[PDB]
Amino acid sequence: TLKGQCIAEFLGTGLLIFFGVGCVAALKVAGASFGQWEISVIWGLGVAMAIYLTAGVSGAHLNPAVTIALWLFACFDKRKVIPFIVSQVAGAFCAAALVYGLYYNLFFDFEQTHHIVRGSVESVDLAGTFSTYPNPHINFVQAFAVEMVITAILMGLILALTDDGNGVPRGPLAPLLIGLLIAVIGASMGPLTGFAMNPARDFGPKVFAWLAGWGNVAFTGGRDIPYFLVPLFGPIVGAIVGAFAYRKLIGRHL
Amino acid sequence: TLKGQCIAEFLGTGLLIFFGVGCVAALKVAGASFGQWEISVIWGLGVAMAIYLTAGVSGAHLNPAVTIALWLFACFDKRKVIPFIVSQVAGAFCAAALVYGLYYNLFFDFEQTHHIVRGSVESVDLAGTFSTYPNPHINFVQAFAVEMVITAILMGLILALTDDGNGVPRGPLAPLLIGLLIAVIGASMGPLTGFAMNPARDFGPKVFAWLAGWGNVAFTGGRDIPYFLVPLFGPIVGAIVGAFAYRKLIGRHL
Amino acid sequence: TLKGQCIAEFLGTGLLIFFGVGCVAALKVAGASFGQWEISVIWGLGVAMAIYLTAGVSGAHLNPAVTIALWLFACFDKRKVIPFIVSQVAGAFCAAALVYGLYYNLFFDFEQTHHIVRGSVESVDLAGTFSTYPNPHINFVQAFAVEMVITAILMGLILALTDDGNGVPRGPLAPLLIGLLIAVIGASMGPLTGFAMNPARDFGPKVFAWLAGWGNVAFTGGRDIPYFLVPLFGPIVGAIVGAFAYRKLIGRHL
Amino acid sequence: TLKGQCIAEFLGTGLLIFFGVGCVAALKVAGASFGQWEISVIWGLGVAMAIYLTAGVSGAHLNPAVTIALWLFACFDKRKVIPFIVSQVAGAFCAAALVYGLYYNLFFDFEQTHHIVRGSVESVDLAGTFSTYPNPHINFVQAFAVEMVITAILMGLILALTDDGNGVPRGPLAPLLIGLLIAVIGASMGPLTGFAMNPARDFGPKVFAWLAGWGNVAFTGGRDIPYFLVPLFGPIVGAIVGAFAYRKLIGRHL
Ligand SMILES: CCCCCCCCO[C@@H]1O[C@H](CO)[C@@H](O)[C@H](O)[C@H]1O
Ligand SMILES: CCCCCCCCO[C@@H]1O[C@H](CO)[C@@H](O)[C@H](O)[C@H]1O
Ligand SMILES: CCCCCCCCO[C@@H]1O[C@H](CO)[C@@H](O)[C@H](O)[C@H]1O
Ligand SMILES: CCCCCCCCO[C@@H]1O[C@H](CO)[C@@H](O)[C@H](O)[C@H]1O
Ligand SMILES: CCCCCCCCO[C@@H]1O[C@H](CO)[C@@H](O)[C@H](O)[C@H]1O
Ligand SMILES: CCCCCCCCO[C@@H]1O[C@H](CO)[C@@H](O)[C@H](O)[C@H]1O
Ligand SMILES: CCCCCCCCO[C@@H]1O[C@H](CO)[C@@H](O)[C@H](O)[C@H]1O
Ligand SMILES: CCCCCCCCO[C@@H]1O[C@H](CO)[C@@H](O)[C@H](O)[C@H]1O
Repeated sequence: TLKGQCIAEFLGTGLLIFFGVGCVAALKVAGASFGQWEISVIWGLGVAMAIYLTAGVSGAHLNPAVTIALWLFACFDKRKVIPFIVSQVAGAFCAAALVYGLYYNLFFDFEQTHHIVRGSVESVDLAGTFSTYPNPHINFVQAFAVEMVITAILMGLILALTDDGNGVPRGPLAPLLIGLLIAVIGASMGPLTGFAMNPARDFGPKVFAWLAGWGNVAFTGGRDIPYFLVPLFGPIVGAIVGAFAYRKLIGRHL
Repeated sequence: TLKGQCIAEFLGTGLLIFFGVGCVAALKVAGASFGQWEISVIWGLGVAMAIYLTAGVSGAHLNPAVTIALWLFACFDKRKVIPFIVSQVAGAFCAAALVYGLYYNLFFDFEQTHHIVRGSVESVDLAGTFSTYPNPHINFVQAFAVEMVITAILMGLILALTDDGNGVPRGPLAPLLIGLLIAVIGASMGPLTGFAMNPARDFGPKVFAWLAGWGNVAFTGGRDIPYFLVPLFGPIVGAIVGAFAYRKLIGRHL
Repeated sequence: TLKGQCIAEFLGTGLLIFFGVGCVAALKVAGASFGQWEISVIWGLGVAMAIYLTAGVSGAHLNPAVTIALWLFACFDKRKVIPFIVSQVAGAFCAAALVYGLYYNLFFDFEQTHHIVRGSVESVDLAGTFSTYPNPHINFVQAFAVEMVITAILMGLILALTDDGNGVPRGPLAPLLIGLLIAVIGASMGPLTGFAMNPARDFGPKVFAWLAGWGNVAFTGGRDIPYFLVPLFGPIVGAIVGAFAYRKLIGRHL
Repeated sequence: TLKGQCIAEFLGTGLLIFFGVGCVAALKVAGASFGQWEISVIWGLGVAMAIYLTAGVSGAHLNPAVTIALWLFACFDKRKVIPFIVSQVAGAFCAAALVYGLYYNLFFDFEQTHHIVRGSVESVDLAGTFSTYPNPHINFVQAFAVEMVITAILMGLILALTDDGNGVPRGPLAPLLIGLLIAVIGASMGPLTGFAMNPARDFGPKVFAWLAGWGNVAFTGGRDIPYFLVPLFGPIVGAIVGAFAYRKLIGRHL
């Protein structure tokens, strides 16, 4: 039942953002030690749990990019596409609000101590707690390339790990492996654009940060071209490229 | 046989606290490098082993919050509720004493070096070695919200990961996954209240620290409202909310 | 079909180098915190994913040393040996180029800041981002011994973990375990020669670095005897020693 | 065949020490970043691989304490006890020599730089690279208690994780879990005595260090009572206590 699937997607995406934004809030305003890998493995495993929670019901897309790609290449009911995407974005939204709710004090005490004006260009660093931003040394197009490539790999391997005709089936191991995959993508490519590769994972929380006092920079990142467009469309394009790539170069030869 | 189940719960909870309090003693008085994630993964995996050890006998609750919730929502024998809870709290108690026994010297040598008066408000930091305390920037109610929310998630996902009607069954993977789940909750929400979410895990060891020279602050944490009430009731309320939430929003649609 | 297997090997090796060279680029020019173990576990797990992706098609050698050894001891079609090796080296090549493409800016901005002349003896450190080099305290022969021994162990355990007549079969766990194995070899022996143990993993990326401005030092490492010979032949010799060792000391007694 | 089992034990124990002593050599003389947990997880997983390699043949004791305990409580052929123990100690010996062989230069260059006289009381720190020593704040008896307790837990859980009548059988997961168990014991109790809990793991390598220039301190640790007695007998006593404890408190109720 579509209502029960939307609920699952809502919770799954929210669970996913709870752990992800959470560990990043601990790093930013709680002063917890975290390396590029640890942050990546936490996000990865968080997504793994999200999957174990909802796969049996919704099928666990938990990513607009994944939903659009499954529709175009895995015969996913198009009537289910928008309902899913609205659930995904809504859960990420609420989850971000929940993480902020619990860390509320640390955000303010940190900004006061370090004289950070929320909403200013310098507050993008803490805004990073919720959504992704581009590394200082790269521009809009370079950043678009990154999200595109990595999401392609994400989609491609998600299919590979779930393709029962490819090598020994993984069974209950599938979700976990999808987690570690996300982990390594986040550790190898993360420093460039924050390995968003999920429109819902980035837009929802960005909208939240926008309401919470970060204003326009939550969307622009303090740049000329509004950055939110990259985590929005880059993942979608790449998820399609990846899904196509698998069916052509690997599936076709199974 | 109830006596054999209580023994299992006693050992399981103790095993769990052995690893948990242990890695935190190494961090505090042994000077070992540990980040927020490592401390979390150790606790998580420690609980995973505890489960593998006792699941076959007691069913591995190892948490008063989990026992009360299983009683109210999983048809758990109420006659078994109190015997279990007393075993859980007793094992955590003894385990804490055991960890202190082995680290005895490091505690004293550390307090002498850093001129720390055990029992004083400043000794709460080392008391943290055994039980949980609230982050400096939050109060009693904020802290209650945290334990409540997270334990709800703990219970909810524990059911999800063990619900054989939800997606592919995890089989022998269940305990491990429950461990990583605990890991990510500890890494995303830990800095706020020490991710207690287990009345026995906190009260028992607090009682121990109280006897060992930490006195009243072991319970108060050096605050106006006695802090031990949060890890005591917050987890119980949340475990019920979580258990309810799963049966309603997910189980109902399986 | 050999064409589909070469494609799989190309992608597998490239996937493997994407994650590996990637996390090392983040460490070198992105300033991400990574310890010897984290770098090792990322490489390890990256190789694990590579396997899950191609095992069903090519058989997932993803290593010239492994291919030559399977030919000589596992009855691998010799007609398939060279096609495989050219695919492996080509994927590692392209993958390295891809990682450089995405990190392009960080490389230049880093070299400008730290006044590093690409191609100079001092730039070998960043060249390390792609291929392996010998620790300052050891020479050509010592370095050859290291790659030789470790690859022997790599091959030996790869066979052990996939030998269904050895203990309980691992099933879908095999790849993952091969990953952790690679992880521990990288953490225990890594600081000596960068745990290359894969001719394709080192030569391809070295050739890339050579074209990208590192010139001759990409091959020499800034030493008297051209270093590329060690990751080239050392792994091959060892993979044979390891494969032999297993069949003799372990397989023979199963 | 007993000869093939001794060979397996020899290699298994050696594999185990290769990874363990190796990561500790990287930490000491290679300057690699490693926290208490990482060192522990590497040892743990190293032992996990050792098991996967030999379980099918020898049964993978790889520990004199485990062999004596299996004999007394798991009906292990006593004729096989000494042959096993001599193999275990011999492999650990050779493995240590192998790790020193590969890290040879780093040991000398480090000692010269930091003006460390091998064999002196101050060189025990580097000797620690091979075997275990007691934390500065504890004595012989305190140290004996630690090894005793922890090995008991090691044995107890090894039985629990392999006891097919206890909860769902772990199957191919058993070795890995035994690894993480070792990991958490090393992270929670490691700083006290180096979590030896394996006579062969400590005596063999100590004998090696003794020959390599560390002399008498390799055995004494620079203390009044020769320290090697603790990792020698403490583990054996505890392994028996643990094995007994499981059969009584858990097995009896299955
Ligand atoms: C779940 C519904 C959440 C709705 C958005 C709540 C955002 C609360 O966030 C608040 O936003 C204010 C407006 O910028 C700021 O002034 C406050 O500092 C900030 O705490
Ligand atoms: C499902 C997601 C659909 C996103 C549609 C585009 C939303 C763009 O959002 C807009 O961005 C502007 C530029 O910074 C801001 O000025 C506006 O306040 C904001 O509403
Ligand atoms: C398993 C039974 C354990 C009973 C509690 C033992 C506590 C030992 O702890 C001791 O407590 C004393 C009283 O405050 C302090 O003076 C000592 O410093 C402390 O070591
Ligand atoms: C199963 C757990 C039941 C706990 C019941 C409440 C125990 C409260 O404990 C009490 O807290 C007081 C306040 O700091 C102290 O003054 C007392 O010494 C202490 O006994
Ligand atoms: C996939 C095909 C890739 C072909 C090699 C591209 C290498 C681009 O690398 C470029 O090499 C130049 C020559 O040294 C240097 O001057 C530039 O700094 C460097 O960016
Ligand atoms: C499949 C891999 C085959 C490798 C064959 C040897 C390639 C050696 O490569 C050569 O190394 C020389 C020494 O630095 C350089 O001067 C040359 O430019 C380079 O082409
Ligand atoms: C596998 C057989 C190994 C036998 C032991 C080899 C030990 C080599 O070790 C050597 O020992 C010498 C004697 O103390 C020292 O002088 C050297 O510094 C040391 O390198
Ligand atoms: C299977 C292991 C049996 C160990 C038997 C005891 C070996 C003790 O070893 C001895 O220790 C002495 C004290 O430091 C040294 O003086 C001797 O050189 C050394 O041989």
